[PDB]
Order: sequence, then structure tokens, then C-alpha cells
Amino acid sequence: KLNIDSIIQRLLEVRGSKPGKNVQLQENEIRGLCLKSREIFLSQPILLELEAPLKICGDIHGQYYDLLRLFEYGGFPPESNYLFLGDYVDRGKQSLETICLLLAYKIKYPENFFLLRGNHECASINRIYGFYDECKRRYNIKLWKTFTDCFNCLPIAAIVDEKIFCCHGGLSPDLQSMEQIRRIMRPTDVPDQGLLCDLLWSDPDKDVLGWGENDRGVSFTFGAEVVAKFLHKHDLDLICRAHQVVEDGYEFFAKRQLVTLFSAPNYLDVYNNAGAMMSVDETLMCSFQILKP
Ligand SMILES: C=C1[C@@H](O)[C@@H]2O[C@]3(CC[C@H](/C=C/[C@@H](C)[C@@H]4CC(C)=C[C@@]5(O[C@H](C[C@@](C)(O)C(=O)O)CC[C@H]5O)O4)O3)CC[C@H]2O[C@@H]1[C@@H](O)C[C@H](C)[C@H]1O[C@@]2(CCCCO2)CC[C@H]1C
Ligand SMILES: [Mn+2]
Ligand SMILES: [Mn+2]
Repeated sequence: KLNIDSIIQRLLEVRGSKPGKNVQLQENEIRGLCLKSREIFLSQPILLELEAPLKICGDIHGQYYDLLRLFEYGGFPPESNYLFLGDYVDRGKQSLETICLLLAYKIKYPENFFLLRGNHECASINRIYGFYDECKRRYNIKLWKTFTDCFNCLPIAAIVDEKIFCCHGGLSPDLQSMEQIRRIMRPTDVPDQGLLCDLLWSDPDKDVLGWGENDRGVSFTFGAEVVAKFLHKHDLDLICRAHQVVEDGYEFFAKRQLVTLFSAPNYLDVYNNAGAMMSVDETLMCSFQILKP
């Protein structure tokens, strides 16, 4: 009953309009996007096994027109396949248009479009950093809770061609086998510290080789040795994550065993960072497409 094509049409109708122009979908349409995508998320693994070619994107944080710029540069679905690493809402001015377009494409192209969970796809987080307020203003809190129920079902990681491990934050001192991830049950809010918490919040740190203290006030930091042990144990070549703002949109850490992607140019209007998107072809060759602010 949900008219996906009309929703997409209206959402894309603003590409070319003055940045900031809102697209106000009906409440029933947004709830449908949430309920239908949730079903698909639960129907697919929590640890996705994808194949190149694919375009991987980092944080978007409600910068809708920048999301439109990414698609125009990388190709609107289904021209290209996409994998987003999380943090779709909060901070930006248009989290609603942003998340709705993404859910809409997930429903429209369930086998060629994927979305991972970021720490901002968490109630306790998006309640404070913007999304809740945006829903309260343009719609209502009940709709916000519907979004939360959808987010609690997002997959947590993906492996591209058995070589690239993708997640939002990073590793966990609790992560020993890939099975541990695959066994995580949904829906789930992340109520306790531990594996899922770390996957959503950890960061690589240049100072320590093993495990360190995280300035975020949650989770930990991990060094090059930790990364090395992980990659070899699971026969992987690289970790692709997001979660941290980087100047060039992308940046390597842990002696190039990990790459961080961030796709929200000029973050919060304060940073003058660029946004980036990483393209991976069938020859498992990695390439970066930058998006200047
Ligand atoms: C969000 C965050 C963290 O990520 C953030 O990490 C730190 C370390 C590095 C990071 C810096 C980021 C900068 C680049 C940006 C640039 C701009 C312009 C603004 C700003 O924006 C930050 C938030 C946000 C969203 O914009 C982000 O970019 O991260 C806050 C500091 C701001 O100067 O910094 O700041 C320290 C402050 C910390 O503050 C909150 C943190 O308190 C959240 C807290 C840990 C949570 O705890 C709970 C309980 C425990 C388990 C987890 O859930 C409940 C929910 C919530 C209260
Ligand atoms: Mn994050
Ligand atoms: Mn983020």
C-alpha cells in the first residue's frame, strides 16, 4: 500500500532547490517506511556479507543536501550499490529527509542498498543531539519512537568480499569470533557495555598498541596490534568504519589497516572538513570520491 515511488519522487524533487528546503511527507508514509524497512532488516543477517562493486559512505548526520550530492556524484540507486555505516540523524538540520530517503531506498532496492547502525541510531543519543527535537517540531514524539523501533533492528556490520570488515565504531576486547556478532538478537537497544556497545562506539588510537581509554566517556580505543590480530585471525585485509570527523573525508589509521569514512562536509557548520565516499570494484580495488564543502 506504501507508495515508495511517490515518496522517493517527492524526496528527490528538491534536488536543485535552495539547500535547506524541507520535504514534508505524511505521517503514515514515514511510519510505513519505518515498519517496512524494519521487516527487511530483520529478514537479512545482522552481519551482512556483501560483494563489490559497492559505494561505502560514512556519517551523514542530517545534511540532506550533502546526501543528495553523494548520490549525484556516485550515482543514484540503482545505478550503484551502497553501504552506509551509520549516524544518519542528529546534528544536521534535516535528519528526517535524510533517514526517510535512505529507508525508502532500502525498501526499493533491498539487495543493492544497505544501512548499518551508528551510535546515533540509538534512542538515548538521538534524543539529545537533534533528531528528537526535529521530530517534535515537524511531527511528534510517537513518530520518533517508531523510528527508534526501526533503528533497534538495523544490522551491525558487514564484510565485503571476505576482505573488508565494516562497522560504525570499531573493535571490542570482547570480539573473538565473527559468530559472536552473527548471534546478536534484534530488536535491541544497547543497554549494557560490551561487544555491541564497542562496535558502535570504539575508536582507533595512535598512542596505544593494545586497548586504551576513550575520551567519549564510553567504550575503549584500540591500537595497531589489536587491529593486526583481528585481521589475521579472520583473514581480512582492512577495517572500514566511520564515527570520527576527518579533514579529507577519509583517513587511514593503525598503519593503514583501517580507514575511517566521514560523509558530512563542513560538519555542524563549524568544521571545514570535506566528505568522502569509498568505491570498491570487483578487483577489490579501493578508490575514494571526495565531496568538498
Ligand atoms: C556524543 C558524545 C561523544 O561522542 C563525545 O565524544 C567526545 C570525544 C571526541 C568528541 C568530539 C567531537 C567533535 C568533532 C565535535 C565538534 C563539534 C562542532 C561539537 C562537539 O559535538 C560533540 C557531540 C557530537 C554528537 O556532535 C559528536 O560529534 O560526537 C560533543 C562535543 C562538541 O564539542 O564535538 O567529543 C567527548 C564529548 C562526548 O560527548 C557525547 C557524550 O557525552 C555522550 C555520552 C557518552 C552518552 O552516554 C550514554 C550513557 C553511557 C553509555 C553511552 O550512552 C547515554 C547517552 C549520552 C549522554
Ligand atoms: Mn558515531
Ligand atoms: Mn557521527
